[PDB]
Amino acid sequence: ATPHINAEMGDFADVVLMPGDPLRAKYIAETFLEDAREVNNVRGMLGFTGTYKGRKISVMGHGMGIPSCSIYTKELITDFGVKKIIRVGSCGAVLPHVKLRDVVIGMGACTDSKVNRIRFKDHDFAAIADFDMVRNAVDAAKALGIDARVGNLFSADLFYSPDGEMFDVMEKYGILGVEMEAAGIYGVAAEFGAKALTICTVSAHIRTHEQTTAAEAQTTFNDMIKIALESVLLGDK
Amino acid sequence: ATPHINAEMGDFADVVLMPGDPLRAKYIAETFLEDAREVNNVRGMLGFTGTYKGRKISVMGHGMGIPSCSIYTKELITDFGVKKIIRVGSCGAVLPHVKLRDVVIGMGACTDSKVNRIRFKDHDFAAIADFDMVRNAVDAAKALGIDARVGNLFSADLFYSPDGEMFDVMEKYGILGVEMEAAGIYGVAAEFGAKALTICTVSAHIRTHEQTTAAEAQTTFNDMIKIALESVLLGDK
Amino acid sequence: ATPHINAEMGDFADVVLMPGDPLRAKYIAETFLEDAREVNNVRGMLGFTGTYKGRKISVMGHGMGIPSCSIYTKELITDFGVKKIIRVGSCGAVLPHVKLRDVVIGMGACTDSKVNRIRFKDHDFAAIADFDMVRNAVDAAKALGIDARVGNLFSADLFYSPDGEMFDVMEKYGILGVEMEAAGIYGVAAEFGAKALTICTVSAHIRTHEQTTAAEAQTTFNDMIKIALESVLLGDK
Amino acid sequence: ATPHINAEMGDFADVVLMPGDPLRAKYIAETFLEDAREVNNVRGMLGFTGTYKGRKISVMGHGMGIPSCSIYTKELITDFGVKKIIRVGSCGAVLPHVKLRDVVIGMGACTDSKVNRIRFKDHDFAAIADFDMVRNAVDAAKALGIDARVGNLFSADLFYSPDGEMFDVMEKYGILGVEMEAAGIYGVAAEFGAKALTICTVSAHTTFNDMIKIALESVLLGDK
Amino acid sequence: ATPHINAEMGDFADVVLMPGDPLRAKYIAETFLEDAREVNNVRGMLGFTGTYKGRKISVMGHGMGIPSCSIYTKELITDFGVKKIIRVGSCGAVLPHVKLRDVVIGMGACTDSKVNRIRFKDHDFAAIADFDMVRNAVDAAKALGIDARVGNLFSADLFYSPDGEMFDVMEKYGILGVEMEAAGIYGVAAEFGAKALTICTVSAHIRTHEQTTAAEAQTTFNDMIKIALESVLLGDK
Amino acid sequence: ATPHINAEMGDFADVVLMPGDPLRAKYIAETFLEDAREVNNVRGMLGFTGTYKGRKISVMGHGMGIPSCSIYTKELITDFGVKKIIRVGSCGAVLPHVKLRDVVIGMGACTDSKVNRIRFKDHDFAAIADFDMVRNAVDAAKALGIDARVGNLFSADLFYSPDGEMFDVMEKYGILGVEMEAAGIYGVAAEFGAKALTICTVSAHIRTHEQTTAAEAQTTFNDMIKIALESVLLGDK
Ligand SMILES: Nc1ncnc2c([C@@H]3O[C@H](CO)[C@@H](O)[C@H]3O)n[nH]c12
Ligand SMILES: Nc1ncnc2c([C@@H]3O[C@H](CO)[C@@H](O)[C@H]3O)n[nH]c12
Ligand SMILES: Nc1ncnc2c([C@@H]3O[C@H](CO)[C@@H](O)[C@H]3O)n[nH]c12
Ligand SMILES: Nc1ncnc2c([C@@H]3O[C@H](CO)[C@@H](O)[C@H]3O)n[nH]c12
Repeated sequence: ATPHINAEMGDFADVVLMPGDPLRAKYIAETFLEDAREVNNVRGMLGFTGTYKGRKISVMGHGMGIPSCSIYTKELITDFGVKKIIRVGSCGAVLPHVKLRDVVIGMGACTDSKVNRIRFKDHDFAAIADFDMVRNAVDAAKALGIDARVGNLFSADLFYSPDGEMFDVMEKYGILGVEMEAAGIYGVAAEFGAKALTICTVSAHIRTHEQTTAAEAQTTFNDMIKIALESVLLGDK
Repeated sequence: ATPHINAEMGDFADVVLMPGDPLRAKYIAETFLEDAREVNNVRGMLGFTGTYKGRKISVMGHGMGIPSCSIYTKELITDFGVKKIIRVGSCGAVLPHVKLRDVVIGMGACTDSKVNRIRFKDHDFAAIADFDMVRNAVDAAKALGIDARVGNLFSADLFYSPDGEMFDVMEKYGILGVEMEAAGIYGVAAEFGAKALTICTVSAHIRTHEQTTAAEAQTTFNDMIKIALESVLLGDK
Repeated sequence: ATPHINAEMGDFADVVLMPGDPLRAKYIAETFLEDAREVNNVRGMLGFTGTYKGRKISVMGHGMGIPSCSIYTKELITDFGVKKIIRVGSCGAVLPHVKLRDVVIGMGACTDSKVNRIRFKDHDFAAIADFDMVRNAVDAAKALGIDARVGNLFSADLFYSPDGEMFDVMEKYGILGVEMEAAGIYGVAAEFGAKALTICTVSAHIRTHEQTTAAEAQTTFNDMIKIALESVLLGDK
Repeated sequence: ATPHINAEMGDFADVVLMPGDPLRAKYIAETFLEDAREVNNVRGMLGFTGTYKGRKISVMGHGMGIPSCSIYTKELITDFGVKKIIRVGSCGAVLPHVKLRDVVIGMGACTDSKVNRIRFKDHDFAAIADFDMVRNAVDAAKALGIDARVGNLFSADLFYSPDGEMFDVMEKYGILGVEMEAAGIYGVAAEFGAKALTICTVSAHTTFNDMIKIALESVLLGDK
Repeated sequence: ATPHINAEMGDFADVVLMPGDPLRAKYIAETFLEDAREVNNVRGMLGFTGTYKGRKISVMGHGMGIPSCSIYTKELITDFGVKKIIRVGSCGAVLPHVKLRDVVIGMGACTDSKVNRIRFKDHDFAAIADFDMVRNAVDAAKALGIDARVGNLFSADLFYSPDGEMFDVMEKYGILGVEMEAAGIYGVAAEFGAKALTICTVSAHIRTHEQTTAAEAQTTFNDMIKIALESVLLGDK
Repeated sequence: ATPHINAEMGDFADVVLMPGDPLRAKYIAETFLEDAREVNNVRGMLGFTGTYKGRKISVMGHGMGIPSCSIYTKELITDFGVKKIIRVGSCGAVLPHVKLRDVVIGMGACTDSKVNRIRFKDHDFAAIADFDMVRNAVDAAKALGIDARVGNLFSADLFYSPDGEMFDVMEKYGILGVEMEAAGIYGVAAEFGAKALTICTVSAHIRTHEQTTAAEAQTTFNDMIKIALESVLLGDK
């Protein structure tokens, strides 16, 4: 019923978890949700709806990059009644003791994209998460006994940057993770009046060159998923 | 001492409340702090240190504008061991449900200043507060029975803007209050590795034209001060 | 292998056709390639290698947006020996005489992305195709009796743009189609020293609602694939 | 009254000298003016009015940075009938043959602020002083046996630069001094149809009293 | 007549060759055109019209820099019925394997000018040549036994640049030649609805600081003019 | 000789007057200079040297636009010992009260060119004249009973600008005349350590104003040149 999602109103829950990888979305649905049913396959960007401890929850890929996730998050918000989006992604670390598989929560997201300047008359829009969603994730992580650091992400347009110097700048300003979506989703949420949060798992260290495998990112970043799901239940009250 | 502060290490607490108005700092010191003493008067930018419920706390003006407060925040952090800065300011509102004297908490701060682009290689730095400090303010406000919205501020360089239409864009994107400092303080905090939070009292409504007096701003915005002070105690645990 | 491609040197031909939709990649492999073998499925971004009239050819999706396709095209070039990339996508028209099903070839690509400014010290980089590839496509098109316009595409970051006025500007400057990838692929081609071409078919007329049948669309899609495939054989000499 | 100035029309002369430091405004008032009276104290930004050689003159601090002085200069111009603003400040010098107690007059003011780009559709606005005021200041200095240097200032947003990249660039293109207000004041003057001048004493690489005399005497030359 | 051209409709052919130096336009007229007559001398910017192999052809200087050539090209288009402009110039090489005397055809033109951003709402306009004119020039060069390079020029505002590093950037993204006009002409052609092409001969290597001799300069210049003229004939078919 | 001036050290005086039109330089030489002779004709950019009231003076065209005049002024300063450049041109007025044939002295020059941002690390360089030169010109005019207007010029890159509304902004900020060179000449003067001034006579009113223009002055084109020449004699004292 939308140009990139073959589904109808009601097919999605009012909260959607979104990794960039549709195969991770499939894994999450098969592993964490009961009675999961596929609700989208357009362009292979798989989305599912099921229950978690009785709560109706959806999970769907958003693809890589600001332009990709801006399409899907917009369509979910304006045409599927989605009120909350929780991005559950991977990121690269620049800080010395942020390590592989650490969970980080993006209360804010820097970017080298032009999308928000386009929205905001070429000034600086502070791309931020919903505060209550941030707090729910923090509280859920505490209850699960999982460490999670809250701060700034950097949403990059170029995974392969010609400007390695920017990584030193990011590190100097305390950037917790480099990914490619948070700032765009946060812009969409502000534009169309919904609520968003990005939680990432560290899948690479940009300095040490340590990194997980594609298979590991697809199916073993479960801490962030437990946090995301439990945080929804806290949100419901 | 530093070029704009004639004091020595120890004269300031590790937390400093900062309004733009040094006369407001003085009122706060005389009204909320016991055994208050003047620790700065360079350029008339009054700063005081005293105790609040046994806790050593400072309050000092930072002047109007990003370049003004950038100077004071830098100097406090590098030379006076300051770890937390709570800006306690005034702001104008654009949103139709935001009222005069409402308290707003700036989890993020947008800006039309160039200073963060200067820091961040001409990219978008998301100028954000420290998460724990935001939560401390929210919890303290709740305990006090004082309402407070958490969200984005906009830090303007021009109080008298030629671009009146930018207010519609701010309103569209949910900006809670227009002030002149938060994004600057947040960038300095990130640069020099400290923590910061801006809490503001709505002193004018840009749509309804309602406005408090200069006298009222100087001495009567006490809800935000109570919140800030109690938030520090929560932060100490 | 790379983080985004689970294959090794040799799995890909030195020419790769890329639609945005990985399911179209599978379609192309099944319909126009002989002895097609799937060589990638990381993140569900299907890629296949086979032969067309004896010539080894690969086809793989690139996802939506400049950041997505920039990852895949970079990795193909630096790690898989890929010499030529031909994007085969869809676009929206703004010109009155450009009709649904028309084939456009992007000799250049305008953009509102910041990726090329990041590469090019904030100056104007003209994102352009390889001339021989453009010529090969024009000649292949002629031999199949298919008309094609050659000129500028516009690669947009925001499918749902808040700036409707920009479409008038694109029309005024002769933009043939609006898509979301070409300028990004062309920047990668220049950065890493390879050759690229984007060919699109018009699937929408922006400022209407007009569409064709799923049949007219498939036939037209097929026409583009044939132009792309025949253009490669011409390039081989 | 305005949100930042507790006074009424007539409380200010039509010319206002403005140092950054309000305590320096007080000093100027007490030292050079007859019958000096405090006319503003909102936010502690002290302003005074009195007479210099029979001529009504006001002096008021403008605070540090473009945003601060933009508020005060605008309000003076639009709400208190002020026609001329003379900033009297300090600056740091980058040029070798520009000396450690020299008086420089900013005929132009560079900046890394975005405020004039906001005013001028993201093009380059040459932030300039009023020419007659520059002339009056040069002649006033000359009559006092001071050769003031006239040229470009640089108005910085960041007193504490993250990288200091601009210092060599300022030296290369002949900037006479570095301060934090001129480009802002000149933008306000252009936007609201008034006249402005910034005069600075090179504080780093009296003197102070000399600069003030120059400013005041330049007003009297302007009156003729 | 127009403010910088004292001539009337008909005085120019529908195609105009344009060197920067008006004295070179005079040489071209005298050397290559039959029955050449001078049709402009305003500001000393000599223009001539005559025939080449029976075909009416004009040649006129455009002066140095984007602002200068933008004036002349605009006026020819809106008031003299000119359809095609061929800039014929010299350029400096940055690439090690681009040699003195090489012929470069600018299918695209990069620039550090702001003129196209002014036209294109501060986004990236890809300043491109007309495709048929590019192909006509390649084919004409081939028939003359010359292999021209086709790619990007860079059009600089500053002949004497203070930013030496930009040349490294140009070299990195494969710029074929540096001159001062192409991007401006391409911008005018798109704005006013005409066709343009820039052909240059490399007369300098920016790194080696080598410089073509006068004898080879005259030779390769003549080759460039032959290519331009014969390309017009090819285009007429 | 320099790449654009076929002359030797000594052929030029240490002060050079520059109109845009080389034929105008010719006119100035013949009308005002004694024993004038041609010192350059490269690209038809005529330069002459002679005496005015015993004072050795030169006059040479600079062509149209910032990039053209930037080339000539640089070379004169670095290779011909030129100390002062006085541009003598025409300009268009945007203020209704400015008169036809009024003389405008550009103490400053705004621009939409990027050349000074390239020099000044993307910040705002105030392109200004030499103060003594400005005063000399003011005094010279006054002596001849002409009240010259002293303030900002605007140096445009596009004589045919697509942004008519920018002229409203110029009027609002008090711009006295629109031309195409001053800001560039001032940038070169500061870059290479020389002194410059632009003097213009108003030759048109730009755009239609409700008001009605003041009137028209009795001042002549020759009057402007005299002011320029006389201003040099004052400078000599
Ligand atoms: N070191 C890194 N840099 C940038 N992005 C990523 C990611 C995420 O994975 C994708 C790119 O691999 C994209 O969606 C991004 O958000 N993981 N590790 C990353
Ligand atoms: N409506 C409004 N707009 C902008 N700033 C302010 C303020 C704050 O007060 C000062 C200007 O009045 C400055 O510090 C700014 O942050 N109060 N009301 C405001
Ligand atoms: N009218 C339009 N605008 C933008 N993109 C597209 C496309 C292509 O389809 C995808 C988005 O639907 C993306 O890859 C884009 O290049 N088809 N029609 C389009
Ligand atoms: N070397 C220097 N750099 C920046 N600002 C200043 C000043 C002025 O002093 C204040 C900062 O101390 C501010 O008003 C600025 O304009 N004096 N010397 C300076």
